[PDB]
Amino acid sequence: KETAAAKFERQHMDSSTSAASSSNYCNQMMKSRNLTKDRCKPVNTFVHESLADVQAVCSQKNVACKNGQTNCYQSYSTMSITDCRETGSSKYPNCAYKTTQANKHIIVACEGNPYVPVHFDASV
Repeated sequence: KETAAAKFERQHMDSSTSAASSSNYCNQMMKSRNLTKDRCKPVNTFVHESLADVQAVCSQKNVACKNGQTNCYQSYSTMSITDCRETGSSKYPNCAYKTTQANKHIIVACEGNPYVPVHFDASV
């Protein structure tokens, strides 16, 4: 089955664009990454950076995750991100999202050897 690291990449990485290019970014990406296939995922963030720059966060500033786990890390630098969250009209299978551009630090949980992101915790 898909590894947690691979699921993080599929759900949260978009190295192919530097920012969201239109209000339809989230609608299209949530669909394309299969985040709407079984239900409308309510919120999701995409990170417009290289994979290595995001994986490097696992050696940056340790901080406890929202859920209390101690394997979370905050990036030293801000990153280009897109916040996706459902619009009021979103209704499966016609999932619909508001796209919001931002430049924020990210917080990720890390596991494994290599020690890499497995969960996107927050933009801050």
